[PDB]
Amino acid sequence: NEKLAKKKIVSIDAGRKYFSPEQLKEIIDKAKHYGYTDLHLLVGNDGLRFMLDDMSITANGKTYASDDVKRAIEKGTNDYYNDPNGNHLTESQMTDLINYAKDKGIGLIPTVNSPGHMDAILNAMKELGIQNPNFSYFGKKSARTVDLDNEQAVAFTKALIDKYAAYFAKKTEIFNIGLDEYANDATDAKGWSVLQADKYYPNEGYPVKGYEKFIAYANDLARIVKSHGLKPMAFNDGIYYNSDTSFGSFDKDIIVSMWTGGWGGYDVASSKLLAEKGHQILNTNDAWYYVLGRNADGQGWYNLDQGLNGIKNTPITSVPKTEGADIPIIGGMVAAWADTPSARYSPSRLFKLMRHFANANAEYFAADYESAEQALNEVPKDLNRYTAESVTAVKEAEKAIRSLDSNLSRAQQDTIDQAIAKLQETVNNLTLTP
Amino acid sequence: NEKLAKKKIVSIDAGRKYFSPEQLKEIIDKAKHYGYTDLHLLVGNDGLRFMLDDMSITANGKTYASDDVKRAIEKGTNDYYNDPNGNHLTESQMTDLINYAKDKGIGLIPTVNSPGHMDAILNAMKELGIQNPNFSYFGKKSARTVDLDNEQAVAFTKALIDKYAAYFAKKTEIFNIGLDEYANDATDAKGWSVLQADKYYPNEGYPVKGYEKFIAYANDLARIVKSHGLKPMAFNDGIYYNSDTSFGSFDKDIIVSMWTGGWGGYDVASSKLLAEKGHQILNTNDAWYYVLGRNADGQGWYNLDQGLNGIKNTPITSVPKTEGADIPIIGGMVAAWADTPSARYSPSRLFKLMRHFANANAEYFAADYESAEQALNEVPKDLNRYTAESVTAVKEAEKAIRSLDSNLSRAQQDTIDQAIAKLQETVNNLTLTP
Ligand SMILES: C[C@H]1N[C@@H]2[C@@H](O)[C@H](O)[C@@H](CO)O[C@@H]2S1
Ligand SMILES: C[C@H]1N[C@@H]2[C@@H](O)[C@H](O)[C@@H](CO)O[C@@H]2S1
Ligand SMILES: [Mg+2]
Ligand SMILES: [Mg+2]
Ligand SMILES: [Mg+2]
Ligand SMILES: [Mg+2]
Ligand SMILES: [Mg+2]
Ligand SMILES: [Mg+2]
Repeated sequence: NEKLAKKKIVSIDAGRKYFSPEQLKEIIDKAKHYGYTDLHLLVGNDGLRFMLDDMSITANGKTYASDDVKRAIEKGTNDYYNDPNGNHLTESQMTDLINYAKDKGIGLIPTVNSPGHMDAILNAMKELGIQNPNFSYFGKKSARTVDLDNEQAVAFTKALIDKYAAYFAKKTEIFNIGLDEYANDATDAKGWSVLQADKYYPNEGYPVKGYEKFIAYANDLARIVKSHGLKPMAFNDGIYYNSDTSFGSFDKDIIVSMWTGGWGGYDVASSKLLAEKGHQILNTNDAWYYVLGRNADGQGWYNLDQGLNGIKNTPITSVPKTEGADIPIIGGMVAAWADTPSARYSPSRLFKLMRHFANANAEYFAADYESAEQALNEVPKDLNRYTAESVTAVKEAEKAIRSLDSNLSRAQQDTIDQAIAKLQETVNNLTLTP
Repeated sequence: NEKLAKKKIVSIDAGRKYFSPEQLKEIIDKAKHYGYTDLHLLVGNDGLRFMLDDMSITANGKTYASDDVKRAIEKGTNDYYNDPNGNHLTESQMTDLINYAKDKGIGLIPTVNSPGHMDAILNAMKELGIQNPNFSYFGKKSARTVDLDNEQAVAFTKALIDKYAAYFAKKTEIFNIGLDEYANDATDAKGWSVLQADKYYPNEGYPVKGYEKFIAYANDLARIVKSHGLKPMAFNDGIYYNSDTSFGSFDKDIIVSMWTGGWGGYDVASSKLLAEKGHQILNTNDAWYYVLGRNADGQGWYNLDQGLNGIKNTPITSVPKTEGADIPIIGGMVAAWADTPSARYSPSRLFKLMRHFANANAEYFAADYESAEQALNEVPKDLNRYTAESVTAVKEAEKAIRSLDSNLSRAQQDTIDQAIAKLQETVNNLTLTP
């Protein structure tokens, strides 16, 4: 019961790269087939590729008109990557997609990323006429990150998240506000250290109250998300960066998507510390990542062979940076990313990744009852014309399928498959009365 | 088309007095029958008689626990009026009620009143330990009205409205924040004048920035309601009281429920001014009111005979205080109130009020197709055994009912009724083949 109760999630970066409703439905179908519970769909992640019917934003003592906001966002996304396959999902398409998934027992968790990975929102704010929304670091301007000192940019971003959270309310359960990799371009992947620096190295030009403002921003977004009955989620790397609790406290209702244990000079809080601070954790281990188009060994970081190795060697229970502690999880999430969004999306490769993750952690993933359900639909309804002996065999075989535990794991698939094979054999053995 | 497109609403004061799900369903059934579009259900109006499953409130740097909030509210409501029939509707009952109404094409519009008519919320705040939440006027303490200078009381109230608005989001369209009759007890029905007084009569002890704070409070509640995709509505009397626009501006997205033209020394803005300021208006004329238990002439203000006279003499298009202007309306609302909540609720009297309002404005109210639908269900399906002539008559008569305009008004009911009578006659005249 405890293993199957976990969430098993596939993540798709539909922020950087367009995915059609048709493609996303296929992913949902495989998710259901392999025993997953949720699709985690990034729609704001560098690009912004989801448009509400009403995009009007009220911030800064005014309202930015819906059609201007839409034009600004479409243009801003194209400035990031003008995808020949499409620009954005519409509200009708998203509503239908979420419905389609819900009918299959699959949840959807959106991401609209900020204050990093928000290239298109920054572009859009500039198109609307908001001044200098981007963060800069000693004359290097970030293309991806808002400046938390810019009240008008921050107000516009919060109102945009409020608008999206209102749409997702009641049809979803978790909203991922992101928070990963602050100003990774402008600071050469040292953004958290930069935000914390002035406290410890004053009078050197580091951003004043940088990290303090970041905590308040994270907490303000968590408040917005909670106000719509949704659980806020965020990536781990900026949450108590350098294990430093002295700047303030993150909202404990933020679920942590634990994706990285950090690296040389990128010293993240342990999952131990985060659990201790009262955060639930979704294991989003980068061991399992696939960046689209990096399709074999040698083709770069998070190539498909690397991801498949990570899946084979790092079980769903193995969370980044535990400090040897036993870290409880709400589930595991395998992620496909579109860092090079002009890469060809290969459904077979994504499905291979998804299948391997399910197979490697088979006790966690739901079994497939689809074919048992269909076999039951295909049984002849009326058996009177057949011999009593042969009829009994079919009725007992149907009864046996219907009696199967409805909570079997993928590890126990053969129990279901044997029961189907038995029914089919009895049906084949029906003998007409002489 | 324009008349039938209007909202036709019955209002029920289930704040002061308990109404069961069963009773409210009967009211919905009559509403549908008479051609109404909506039930306007006050649930916070002196008493507070609707409890969410999670009532935890975060305000004032803390959280008031759900069970403590529930206990505080139940007790606070009982302190206002301990109704032997019941205390509150639960979340499950409300969800079911709204569903029941939606299946009948009837919307539900809740009211949770503040900053007046909030006796039970004030009591509840005191039970939780919030200090001095009530407004006072020269040593007379209001039992019904929060003090807008009390930041902790105001913060708790706003968070309570946010919690209710979140529940009603997506299953309703309008949320009535009330705003009527500020401190009517403590000021002898002069509360708006008291809030405005200090601006014009300084150094006399009147509440400093009273009305300015009221505008900001109204606007803050409207912002909260809009954030959940709902349209905020409020009663007219405190909106530009004394036609004074100099204190600030009310949110134009507040629909005005225009209920009173005012009276001696109670000088409200005209509906002309409110329409000019950009507010849509729901005609809630007090001409049509019935206070439960005031059942005949001589039994007090808003007695049933008075209400029935008001219905006969004041059409749905006649809005209070027009200044002779032509005032557009979104619809009309007939209201039953429970000022003396120990009064016996008489469904027949409420239905008489509802019926008279529909009959007096018959071109506005939808016709009843229920009996036509049932007559069609009762037609014999198989007619082969009957003579060709008699069969043709039935088929033509069925076709005629099915061809009726689906947007007839109550004024045109006889067209539907004649078509039913014709079908029934043809069915009676079916003649078996010899
Ligand atoms: C939390 C996420 N942040 C980064 C994401 O933007 C990249 O696409 C991914 C693959 O390069 O790596 C990390 S995971
Ligand atoms: C807006 C509403 N405020 C008052 C309401 O509290 C009373 O029950 C009703 C009947 O006495 O009269 C007015 S209507
Ligand atoms: Mg809309
Ligand atoms: Mg650019
Ligand atoms: Mg909401
Ligand atoms: Mg709940
Ligand atoms: Mg009392
Ligand atoms: Mg809000």
